[PDB]
Amino acid sequence: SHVIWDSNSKLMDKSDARHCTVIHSMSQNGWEDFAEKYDLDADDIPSFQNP
Amino acid sequence: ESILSRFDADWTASDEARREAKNDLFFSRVSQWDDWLSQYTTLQYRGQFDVVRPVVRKLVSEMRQNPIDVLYRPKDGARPDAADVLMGMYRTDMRHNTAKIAVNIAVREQIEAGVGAWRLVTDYEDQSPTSNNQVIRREPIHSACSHVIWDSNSKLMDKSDARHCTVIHSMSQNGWEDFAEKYDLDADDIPSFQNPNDWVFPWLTQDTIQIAEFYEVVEKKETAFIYQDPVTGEPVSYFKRDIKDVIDDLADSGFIKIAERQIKRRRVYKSIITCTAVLKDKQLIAGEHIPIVPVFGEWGFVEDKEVYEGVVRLTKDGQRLRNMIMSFNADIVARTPKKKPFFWPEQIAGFEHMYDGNDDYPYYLLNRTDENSGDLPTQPLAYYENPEVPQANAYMLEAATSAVKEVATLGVDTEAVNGGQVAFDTVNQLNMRADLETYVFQDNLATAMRRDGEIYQSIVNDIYDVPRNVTITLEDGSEKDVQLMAEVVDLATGEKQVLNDIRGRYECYTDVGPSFQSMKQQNRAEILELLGKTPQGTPEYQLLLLQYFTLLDGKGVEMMRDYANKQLIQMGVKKPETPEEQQWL
Amino acid sequence: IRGRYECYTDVGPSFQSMKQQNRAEILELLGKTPQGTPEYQLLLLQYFTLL
Amino acid sequence: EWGFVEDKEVYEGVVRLTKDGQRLRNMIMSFNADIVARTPKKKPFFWPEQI
Repeated sequence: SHVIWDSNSKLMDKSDARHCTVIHSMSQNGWEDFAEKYDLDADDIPSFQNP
Repeated sequence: ESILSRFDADWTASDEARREAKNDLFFSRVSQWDDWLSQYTTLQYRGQFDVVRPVVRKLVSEMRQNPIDVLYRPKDGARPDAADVLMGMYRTDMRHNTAKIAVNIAVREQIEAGVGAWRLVTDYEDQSPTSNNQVIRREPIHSACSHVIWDSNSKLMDKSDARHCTVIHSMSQNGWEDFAEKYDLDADDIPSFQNPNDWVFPWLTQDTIQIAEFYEVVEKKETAFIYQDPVTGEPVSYFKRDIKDVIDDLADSGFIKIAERQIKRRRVYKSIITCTAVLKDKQLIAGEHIPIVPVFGEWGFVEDKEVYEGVVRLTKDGQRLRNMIMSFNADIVARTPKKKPFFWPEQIAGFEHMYDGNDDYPYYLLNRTDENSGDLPTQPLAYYENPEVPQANAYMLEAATSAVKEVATLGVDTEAVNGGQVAFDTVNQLNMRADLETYVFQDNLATAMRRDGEIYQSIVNDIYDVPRNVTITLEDGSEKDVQLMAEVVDLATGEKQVLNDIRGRYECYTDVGPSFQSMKQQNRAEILELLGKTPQGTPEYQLLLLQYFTLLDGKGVEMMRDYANKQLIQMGVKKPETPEEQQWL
Repeated sequence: IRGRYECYTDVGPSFQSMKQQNRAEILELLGKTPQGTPEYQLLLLQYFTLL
Repeated sequence: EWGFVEDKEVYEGVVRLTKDGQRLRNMIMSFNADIVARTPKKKPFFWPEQI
């Protein structure tokens, strides 16, 4: 929906930047095993492109 | 207020109360009986209509087309012949099948209402623990209809994470029986929740029967074990990532540990999840692995809304409107005083003798004179009402028939090739892959091929450990070679309950191909249609002998297993998985 | 001792295990057993239906 | 594998013909459903002198 990325898109090998556009979104139940990454302040008070 | 976390995830499931509960409200109403409840000035006779269900029940015949009768994906040098009870899960035969026939009604809740789940006799079954070879098949979950559906993930399941967070089963005053196989405590809390309603509530349900049990929440079994920190071993570390590389070399010859994995774990526990109620006590379920039966349906979503809208998306206004036309035809006879043309009946109301419907020749008196008028006809022939605009409606019906028919179109096929395989029947094999995992996931006690003398397993071998002269069967006689004559007959190394990654067992799982796949069966089914794809010639006289049997074990076929080809063996035979017979050799 | 008995539901196709199923498919005629000399083994014996 | 115009672009669907492709079928819906409420009582009337 909110992710539109213009970079390369052609060669399946991608000799280009070698990084897909990385965007991850879920609901507040994402505690899960996700506490196995980051979890210091656990909220950076960000927001991303919500229309 | 983080002392309760998952509870406001119940109140995150409050997002489906004011939005998606209307959705499943209609999902029950649009596909079953009435639809639109506004209720303003409604017509008299109603309530036998339906004309909803049939369209799906024919299509779901396709659902019935995928038995496939799977076997174990045969191996190369592994011949589990006498390995017997292990992989004989599919020899469960007629042993117990039971509830399977309910899966037909399990085709209804995937469209109509929120999809349910499947019950299991709780873990280890207490009905006749006679040796091994004990199981039962495919028991469903009650209800899961109008009350609550998941907020968890709703993607697809890899999930070494926490999975299948809830079990809630009963509705009745009689509902006390389900948990009776546990300590069955009597009448404590009885909370008030789960209140679907339009807030008018003309009827009465104060009924509840809601229980919430989940045994170990966020049990967080992981590895997360580090040591050998550089200086003094600062506490409160909790190394956060599973990947290990850069630490491959640090201290050169510095130190050694010499200890196995012995895990002493403090447990942080918050609550057994519910607001005011804590009941479940003293017993917890299962273990590392996840036998859990319940499976998934097929629904899409992006934002909070999650809908797979049914096959009933179509007929709507081609139904109610034909119910409304009873106002434009049947209701005029109620509006009109039933067709009373009267031109100069000077006697006003109908008299008893003249009109009962009786047959009267004269119908005597008519006198055409009146007050001062003038002489010219005044004609009633202006007809009052006539039917108006029948044609439009008449054709409206055909147009509606086309519109409602249109959604029947998927993969239209008569016969032969170019079949109709589409999502639904392919994606519920991911629901039916759960079968064989629910069975063969792990077996701790009896995997034993030969009786091992469990955990005492040395058995008889010790004779070959003696220094002095050692022998073997000698001097022939009546007793020469009998099965299980002493050689070793024992297993070295280690076989223990839940050995996990060590191979030899876990290799047996599902196939999921087209209708008939290969035990040997692929080759004979590629004949496709007609006939004549089978090679010919003289050699298949002598090569056609054995392997063309699809009977396997019949009734009287066991006669021919030992004898087989015999007399002139110098051509060679298969000598199949049992080469039991060597004597004069 | 629930569950150990010799007779329970066989539910499946209507074919009968006594010299039918191989030939009991109606619209599929023949051809699944081609020609052979040693098939005497199956020819000279197993074709006898005595019930 | 699709066509292109400039930069990266608005997505061409097969639904671009289906937007108004339904067209005016809906106009036969205009004469029936709720608009009898707009019509005040088709009046069968003549010689009603009841004052």
